[PDB]
Amino acid sequence: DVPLTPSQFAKAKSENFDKKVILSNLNKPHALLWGPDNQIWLTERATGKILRVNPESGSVKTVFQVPEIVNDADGQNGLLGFAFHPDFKNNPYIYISGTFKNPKPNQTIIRRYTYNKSTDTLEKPVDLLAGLPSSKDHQSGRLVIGPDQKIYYTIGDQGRNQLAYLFLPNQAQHTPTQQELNGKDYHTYMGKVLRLNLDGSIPKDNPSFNGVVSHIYTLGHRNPQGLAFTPNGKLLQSEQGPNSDDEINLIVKGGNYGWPNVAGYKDDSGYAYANYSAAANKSIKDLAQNGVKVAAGVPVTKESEWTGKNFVPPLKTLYTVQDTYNYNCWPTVAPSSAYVYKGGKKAITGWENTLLVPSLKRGVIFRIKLDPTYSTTYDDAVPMFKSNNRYRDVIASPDGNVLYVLTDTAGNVQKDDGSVTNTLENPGSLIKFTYK
Amino acid sequence: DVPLTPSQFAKAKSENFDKKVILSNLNKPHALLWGPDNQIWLTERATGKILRVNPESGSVKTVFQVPEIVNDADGQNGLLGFAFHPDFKNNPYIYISGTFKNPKPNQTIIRRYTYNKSTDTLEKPVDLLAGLPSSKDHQSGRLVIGPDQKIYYTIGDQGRNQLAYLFLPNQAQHTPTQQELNGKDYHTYMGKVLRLNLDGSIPKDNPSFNGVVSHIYTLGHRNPQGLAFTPNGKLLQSEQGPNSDDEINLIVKGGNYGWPNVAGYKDDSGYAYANYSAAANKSIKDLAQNGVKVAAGVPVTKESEWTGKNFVPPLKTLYTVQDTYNYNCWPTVAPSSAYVYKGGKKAITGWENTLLVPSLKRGVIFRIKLDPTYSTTYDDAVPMFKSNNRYRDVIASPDGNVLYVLTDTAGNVQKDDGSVTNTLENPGSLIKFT
Ligand SMILES: [Ca+2]
Ligand SMILES: [Ca+2]
Ligand SMILES: [Ca+2]
Ligand SMILES: [Ca+2]
Ligand SMILES: [Ca+2]
Ligand SMILES: [Ca+2]
Ligand SMILES: [Pt+2]
Ligand SMILES: [Pt+2]
Repeated sequence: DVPLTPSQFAKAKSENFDKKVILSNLNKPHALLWGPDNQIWLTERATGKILRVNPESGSVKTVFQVPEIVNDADGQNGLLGFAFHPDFKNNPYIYISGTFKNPKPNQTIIRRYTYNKSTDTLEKPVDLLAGLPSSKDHQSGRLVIGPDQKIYYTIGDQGRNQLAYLFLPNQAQHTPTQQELNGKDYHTYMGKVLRLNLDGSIPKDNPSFNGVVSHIYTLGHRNPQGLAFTPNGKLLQSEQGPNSDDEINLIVKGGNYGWPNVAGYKDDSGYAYANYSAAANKSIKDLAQNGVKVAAGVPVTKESEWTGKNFVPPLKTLYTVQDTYNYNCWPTVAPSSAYVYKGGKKAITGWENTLLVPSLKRGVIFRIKLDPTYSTTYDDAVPMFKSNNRYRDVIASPDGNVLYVLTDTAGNVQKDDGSVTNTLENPGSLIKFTYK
Repeated sequence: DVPLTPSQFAKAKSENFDKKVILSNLNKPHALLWGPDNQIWLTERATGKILRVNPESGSVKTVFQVPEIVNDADGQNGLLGFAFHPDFKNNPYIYISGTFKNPKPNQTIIRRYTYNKSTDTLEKPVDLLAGLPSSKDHQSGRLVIGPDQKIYYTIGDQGRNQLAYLFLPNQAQHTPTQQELNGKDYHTYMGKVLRLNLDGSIPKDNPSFNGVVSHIYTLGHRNPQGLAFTPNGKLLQSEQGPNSDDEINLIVKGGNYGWPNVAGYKDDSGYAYANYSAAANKSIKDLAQNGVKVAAGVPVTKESEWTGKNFVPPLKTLYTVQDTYNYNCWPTVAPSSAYVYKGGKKAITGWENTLLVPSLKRGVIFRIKLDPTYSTTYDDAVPMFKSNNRYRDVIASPDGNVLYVLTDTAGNVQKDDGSVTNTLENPGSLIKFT
């Protein structure tokens, strides 16, 4: 899709909803879920706290604090994955992922907790999958349980080939050899959607990649922070692209989502793959022109030159630009989540078969319509709730007339006029929007 | 997708198959089908003939010649749609579409015939839907019967807003009012995929457009000459774009495929909608730079400026280029059909879940892989069988190791070196690749 202008973003104020800020100054609130108990449950990435919030009173209780979560003030690590077992009434399990120290500096661990209704706390931790890659960037860590009773987990490309990890070789395209799998060496588990058995084991029906079946379900992802099943069992996803080409994807078993060889469509438009890990020396600078213009000494591959297998293009890019685009703000929105709106007895008019995708950099929540079979998007990503806030997550109440959203505590956002501000209107908040 | 180069096309000689010409004296052979009798049945667009060829021996018989088919030597009109009833043994019907004079100068008629096995001919013609638009351009006319036992018919945009019909307002986005529909006025049936009951009536569960349920199933199409169901009931489609953006589409009930406001993706890239029907000066020229560069006096709308409803982007474009592209060849392939490769006991290795798309301009058959659920394409459109031929249609034998292709009688095609030739290697032929 083509980028909206500052003016188009500015006017998306959603005067059809009442806004009520339930909480503010949470410490990097990250994921929120409608709890089995009909309360809002939300995580603090930095602290590892699992908070339960009564939306009417805003009364908060720290249900549990995941011990030894490791978080860097300047990083995106910490407590990430958060889900309840689908049949919680009979399987009182909470699944999380987080950054922890790796004795063998960190690792990511997917762990199950048992919720004790009696003592209102979490206990009996079980590590389902450990030794996963960890870094300060592009951790992703969206964890959901599919209709197939499997854990689907997004694990970002760790920031390789940008900024602090510029010269490290991106592994989004790499997959484990059997020997690595045997040694539980999960270094290739970067830029992937993993599909695991509930016990953490490899599903025998996982796709095969380069002759090996591993936890990998799809590969070629950059920073997939959004993952949501549709009512008909499809898996939708949102992912942050580089200077361009944030994506809405349909996750298909064994698909290759192209990163880093391809950003968005395979169109050679506005992006090229500049591999700094293969650059002539580490003193070379990243011009930050999305590979369209690069400093001498870094090998560049057009998207069309990639010898790819099972490349799956995005359903929608936010956004795609041409090579002439001036990167020197970028034509992206930094989607932070992806939520399948299920409607309900007070379903919002026209919102059938929509995907809600919060934007960090634009301070909007996009509404993306799909056909009733969730096979295609219809039209464009429609901005809502414009404000000087970094929207981090969104859910709806079971009745469907109320949206609960999280905002970041700190960071930059585009103001109505297009300029950047780091003055966020509702820092680290839990906000409810009620359809009028 | 990004255009392949002439050398990339030139090398696509599919050397792993043996080519054999089965028939070489066809006149504008258009559609071919693997028939219920395990014979190949094929149409001749201008003559209206329906031929049946023994796939093994190559013997052929003219089963029928559809009377009064109208065709212009400079046009794409004539005998178009061709399909068998899916349960032919018990329902010996053949459905066609064709250009006929309109006594109310032409119309398109979707017509059923009954096959008589004993005299081996067609009889008892029944007009299922008449008064459909007709013109010399962008007729499309692929007719298939879906798993739902409904006829699906592609009817092109009639060439409006280009060449001889430059100044006629494209109706791809337009839909009938209930009055028009009640009066059997199908002028808006241009640039659509229609879905009709077997008797020609409107399916009660057809989608609604602008508040009306008509035979329209999808709208916003230019020249959709490819239509094929997948084994799991999805409807794949190919469509010719203008100077760019030929498409592979997944046809979804009630979808709007954007033409003419949007070519390919809604990307404002390499195309813009220059509406000549809205140019107050009818002497205005079409610079033919795909709307990117236009003469003064024609309103141009960017793809992103269109107020579209239910816009469905293509699965794949052949091809998409940037605004800097120089249209003075074009980044298209002119897909002439779309065939779902079903494999079989001698299936071609690696061709699972592929869609075969013959190219007129490039003289190749593209193979487009999809995932096993036919939800997404995998990788790119891979060219095969490069030749100086305009490939018109393609099917495979039941076992999967033989491909049967029709080639145009005449026209232009790109040679291995990128230059154009109107010297076709196999004019109006039925060829097989084993
Ligand atoms: Ca980005
Ligand atoms: Ca991608
Ligand atoms: Ca791209
Ligand atoms: Ca064309
Ligand atoms: Ca289209
Ligand atoms: Ca376009
Ligand atoms: Pt809205
Ligand atoms: Pt080949």
